[PDB]
Amino acid sequence: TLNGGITDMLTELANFEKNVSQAIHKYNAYRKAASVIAKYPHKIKSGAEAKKLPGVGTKIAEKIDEFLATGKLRKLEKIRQDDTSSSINFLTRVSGIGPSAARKFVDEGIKTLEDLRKNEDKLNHHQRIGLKYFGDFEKRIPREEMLQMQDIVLNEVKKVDSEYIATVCGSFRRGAESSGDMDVLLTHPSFTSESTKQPKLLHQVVEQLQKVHFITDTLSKGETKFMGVCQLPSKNDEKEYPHRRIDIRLIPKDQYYCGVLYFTGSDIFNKNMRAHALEKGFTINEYTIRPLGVTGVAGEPLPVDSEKDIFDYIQWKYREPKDRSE
DNA sequence: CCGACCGCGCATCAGC
DNA sequence: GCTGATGCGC
DNA sequence: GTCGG
Ligand SMILES: Nc1nc2c(ncn2[C@H]2C[C@H](O)[C@@H](COP(=O)(O)OP(=O)(O)O)O2)c(=O)[nH]1
Ligand SMILES: [Ca+2]
Ligand SMILES: [Ca+2]
Ligand SMILES: [Ca+2]
Ligand SMILES: [Cl-]
Ligand SMILES: [Cl-]
Ligand SMILES: [Cl-]
Ligand SMILES: [Cl-]
Ligand SMILES: [Cl-]
Ligand SMILES: [Cl-]
Ligand SMILES: [Cl-]
Ligand SMILES: [Cl-]
Ligand SMILES: [Cl-]
Ligand code: NA
Ligand code: NA
Ligand code: NA
Ligand code: NA
Repeated sequence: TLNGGITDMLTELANFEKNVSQAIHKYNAYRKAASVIAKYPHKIKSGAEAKKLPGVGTKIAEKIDEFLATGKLRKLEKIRQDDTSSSINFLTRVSGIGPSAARKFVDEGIKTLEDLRKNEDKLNHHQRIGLKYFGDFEKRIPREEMLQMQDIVLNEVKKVDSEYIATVCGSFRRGAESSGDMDVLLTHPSFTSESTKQPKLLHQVVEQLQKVHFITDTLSKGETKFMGVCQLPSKNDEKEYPHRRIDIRLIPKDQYYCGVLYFTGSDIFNKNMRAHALEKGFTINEYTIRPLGVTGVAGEPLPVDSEKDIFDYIQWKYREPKDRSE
């Protein structure tokens, strides 16, 4: 909230380029500019001041000078008044509708939540589920509920096999008072990078959580990534709990630390961390960190014993999850 | 004054 | 079936 | 849109 006006302004322009113009690199440019302004420890006074930061160029500095002088931005006033632009934006908020499908619907005259429910035969399984819980998925999750959900997941995993290990990540791990959804990192001695000694390791766990009626729906599912829906049990004659998005990612036991770093985030922290890695000569994904060659290829993975080891390779002071909250 | 931009899981489509 | 691309998501 | 090749 230090420079809250500017970073809100740029986040709004970022969404317009992603969802309407389908310019993903203009989207990423606006998120970078808003995120560096957010870490800047002063109240900004001019476009020429902001231009000194990396990722603010001539055009964004001219927009900050308009906003500080007038309290508004004209380009965002036209965007906000364009019906077609604003319909396309709203549609992408449904799980499973992106910019491509949102523009095709709007070109076909489908432009409200009522229009969607009337045209359910134009939607795939994913989009239909995202429409079903649309209001529920717009809601935050209090840390007190995340606590109960974690107790249920850890207890049932232990009943399947006591050698599984499950860890709640995402914004919860970063200490947030509320989260957007629940993210679970899972490992088992039988799935390593070297060998898969047992079948259906992820399937076995989804199944047990379905049979005690914790998981309620599947958006997508493979051998390592599950994307779906879940719900806490309610008491007699109390309002049910909102349904919630859940993601479970099975990672090889020996690559747990790269995996838990990716899964803890945030998204723009990850993006900035991997960009810095590149200018230091490495590449980071959720499995490994590797160095790059003169060709550009990645070499063999480097040993890792902790989250801190990865910050060390790229020469970063360690950051506890609560300070990765960009 | 043009050409790249973090990295990948799952579902589906074109050309073969 | 496969590549390689599009689309949507973490 | 920005930065760097
Ligand atoms: N490299 C990279 N990592 C990402 C990206 N999006 C998400 N991740 C990671 C960081 C997130 O904390 C984690 C879970 O996704 P999320 O639930 O949308 O984020 P969150 O609100 O819990 O932080 O996935 C992404 O776009 N790029
Ligand atoms: Ca998530
Ligand atoms: Ca989350
Ligand atoms: Ca995100
Ligand atoms: Cl772009
Ligand atoms: Cl307005
Ligand atoms: Cl009608
Ligand atoms: Cl809320
Ligand atoms: Cl389902
Ligand atoms: Cl399900
Ligand atoms: Cl798979
Ligand atoms: Cl890898
Ligand atoms: Cl670049
Ligand atoms: Na700059
Ligand atoms: Na309008
Ligand atoms: Na969406
Ligand atoms: Na992709």
